Amino acid sequence: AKGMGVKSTLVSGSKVYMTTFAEGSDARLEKIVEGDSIRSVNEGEAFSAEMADKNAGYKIGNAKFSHPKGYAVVANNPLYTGPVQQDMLGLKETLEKRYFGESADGNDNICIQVIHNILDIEKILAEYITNAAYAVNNISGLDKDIIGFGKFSTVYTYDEFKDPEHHRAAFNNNDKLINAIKAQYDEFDNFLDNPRLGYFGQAFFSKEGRNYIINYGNECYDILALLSGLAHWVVANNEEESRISRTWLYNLDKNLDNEYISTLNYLYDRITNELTNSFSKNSAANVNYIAETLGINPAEFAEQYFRFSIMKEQKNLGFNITKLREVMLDRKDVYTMMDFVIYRYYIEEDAKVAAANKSLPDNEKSLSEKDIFVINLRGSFNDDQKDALYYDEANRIWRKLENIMHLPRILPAGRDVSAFSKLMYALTMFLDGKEINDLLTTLINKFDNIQSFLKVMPLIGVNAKFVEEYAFFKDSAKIADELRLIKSFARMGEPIADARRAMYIDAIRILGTNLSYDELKALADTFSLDENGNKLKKGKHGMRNFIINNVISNKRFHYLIRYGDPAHLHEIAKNEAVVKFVLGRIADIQKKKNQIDRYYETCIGKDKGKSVSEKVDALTKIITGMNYDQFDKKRSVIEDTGRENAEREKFKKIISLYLTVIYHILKNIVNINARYVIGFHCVERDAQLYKEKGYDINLKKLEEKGFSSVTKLCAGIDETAPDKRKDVEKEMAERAKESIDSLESANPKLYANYIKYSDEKKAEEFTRQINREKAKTALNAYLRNTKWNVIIREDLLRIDNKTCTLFANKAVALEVARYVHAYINDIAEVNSYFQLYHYIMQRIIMNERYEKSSGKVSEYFDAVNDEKKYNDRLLKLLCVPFGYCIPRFKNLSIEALFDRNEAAKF
RNA sequence: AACCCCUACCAACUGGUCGGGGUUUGAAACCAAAGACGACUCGUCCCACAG
Ligand SMILES: [Mg+2]
Repeated sequence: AKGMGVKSTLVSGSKVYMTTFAEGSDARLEKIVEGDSIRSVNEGEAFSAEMADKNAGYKIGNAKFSHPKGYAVVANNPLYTGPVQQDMLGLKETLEKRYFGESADGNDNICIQVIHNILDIEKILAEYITNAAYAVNNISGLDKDIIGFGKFSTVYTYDEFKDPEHHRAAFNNNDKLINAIKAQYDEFDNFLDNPRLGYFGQAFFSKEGRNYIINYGNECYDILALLSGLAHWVVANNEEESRISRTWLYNLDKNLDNEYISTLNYLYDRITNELTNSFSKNSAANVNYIAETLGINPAEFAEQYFRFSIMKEQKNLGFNITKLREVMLDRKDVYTMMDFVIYRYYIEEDAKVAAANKSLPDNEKSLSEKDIFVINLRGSFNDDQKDALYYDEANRIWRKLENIMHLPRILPAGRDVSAFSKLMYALTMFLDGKEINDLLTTLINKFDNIQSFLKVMPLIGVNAKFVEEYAFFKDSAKIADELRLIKSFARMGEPIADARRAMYIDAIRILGTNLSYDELKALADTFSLDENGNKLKKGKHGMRNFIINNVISNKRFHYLIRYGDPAHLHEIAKNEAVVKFVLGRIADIQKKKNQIDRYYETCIGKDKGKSVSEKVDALTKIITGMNYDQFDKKRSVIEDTGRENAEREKFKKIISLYLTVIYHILKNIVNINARYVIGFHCVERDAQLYKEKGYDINLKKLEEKGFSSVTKLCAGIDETAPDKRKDVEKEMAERAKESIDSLESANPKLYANYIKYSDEKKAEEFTRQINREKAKTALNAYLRNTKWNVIIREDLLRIDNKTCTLFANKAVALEVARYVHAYINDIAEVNSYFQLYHYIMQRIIMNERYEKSSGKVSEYFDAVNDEKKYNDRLLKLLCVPFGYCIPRFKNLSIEALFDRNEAAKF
């Protein structure tokens, strides 16, 4: 009933406190239910709350914009089942004891929602931190993992790390530890001398004058130690605590050092000073037109900037926030001016008719017309009609008629910004634009939900408070505001302008080349050195500028270089099967000139009559035939007076399409691998939770025994022992006989007709009763269902713990994204990125565990070898560690339920 | 869309039917914010320019 305005809570003490739409400085608690009560805390009759059917439902109704639109009746009642609504994992008590400690004696269900939001934060952070760690390990080029567990962390400063001999007291006088620190310092010294640091120029380089100069080693060591500490914190589930605890990200203010704090403050101050200089200088690009279109004085309309474009916030006299705005779909009609003029229209209803004159009467304006439009748009029922409200709103804002043609310190410094937000910004310094947007949006939404729940808790009678270890979440509103601010400018410049010979060789490699390394070095030197060894004069750098503007300065190429190898990606792009699938997938978006037609016109020519399939085939032929020798022989493209301009633009478009295809492939692979990364993170988290719960599970041997330990624990009684098999069978047979004898007391009395005792429904239901008795011993609401319990017990008897451990270890290291180049050309047919990723993973596991495996797993390996496609049974056997959660097990093992965006195809 | 919980009718109940609910299940409640998703034209990669 979200469309009618129902965001009600369920359990709070012994009453049902039905909440409503928050974030409006009003309507925090609408209805309160105790027994058969219908009393309302607030006034106004937002929605009806009469008890439907008087047994297990509350009939909700509304007056306008929230009609059921047909035969429908809304009903819900939490207290009908008796006790509080237990979580399906059966760990809400442990979660409340961990995060809240002495909660409201378990008689609440908003604390568990806050804890689930925290867990979602942890999942998304672990995913993106693993991605950033893999990117740093790939760009570093070293075989040794410099970010994973075992390397340096935020415990030692740069002075102690550089000179471990004079700081022997800090390392507990351990000679092995001192030797390890010396080895790590040697690796760090080799890391600074790596010319590939320009890829992470936002974190390891500083902009000053005209070139980029590497900052001091202090900041670089601080950033690397912060990344390593994040990597240690996201893996703090197998080990309880050795040096970095689980609350490290929350106690950073007490765990980090002044050096790391100063590094984060320096980064934040640098980016904020750049933003301030930009807002002071480049304002004339828009204020010159705004002064004529909805503008009186240059100091008046400029106040909206630095808060609208650089902050994406409102912070007006009302209570609406970034999540309570209207996208407006760019008015569905240049773009920069029209977006600001329309934003300036409905913003006056929050300052001109605000509480300065509206607080005296009930409402001066039409009850906050912005919030009223939000409520009218809140009718999520039949969302295919929400776009009609934008059309009606566009016909209402026509009174503007202004779209004819179309200084002080605003942002905080590094001191009044949380270390959490500064570390999130430093982490986004290692991610792409899409990844940054997704991560920051998820974090903003989760923190906003957390702060809303924390504001609702005291009014519904919940006095739960966070422990000292998790008291960081008390500032969730400030955290969300800082994250919104950071997201507003976290995508301003990925690469640097100081590209080197290494980057030139990488650009030549990704464009296709078979020359030796010495020949590549010579060709890269020819970009800046003449035929006599001197640097080229000004104006003779045409080829180098072209390569820069086409390859190195491309965000897609940056994403490709962070997660992949240029030669490997070039070998990937030579396969016509996958390229035709990617190009064919772009042609399917035309249902929403065409993109394929534009690509064919800009890359191949203005030929007509060619069908879509022929255009895709031609684009595949010109993309698979990509080679740098095409641009080398035509190096005369440096002339840009107008003759070779057509060929230059054609080459630009071809390179753009090539990089776009490879970027799509790699991004899909990474997004699919991140799902199983999050899955194994959840497996480890729930393992630790069930260990803290009081059950029998070995967190030390969950690696050797396979990650299916949680699945075996939640399945119930373990029957994986030959001596215990007969005992368990006899006990379950006795239980089934007792249940059959005791069933004859109710509507299942009809069992007296389905009995023949030879092989009929009698013995059939006897076996099914044995199965459900085995199922009732489960420890969670998922595996308590007899169907899923039987499926899990069948999957457990044929499990391969070594194969599961290998799959878990390879899912975190992105070995699929590493070895895709070696197994992409061994596929019979590519149907989707899901099947591609899983075939590559199974091929890697086979290459590692073919001669060592046996039993049914060898049959699945042989089937994969013969059929040249992924095996669904082998996949669902690898998802057994996910067996404790049935939705996750079904989403990560079934292709039709994996992707939510591709659900329309299935 | 998978899963879970519901009043009415059947149904070992590991089946279903009209409908509702789930931020307390899965990337995963409303509005927004991302993503699938590549573009179009006007402050982001236009070269009047930049090693
Ligand atoms: Mg959730």
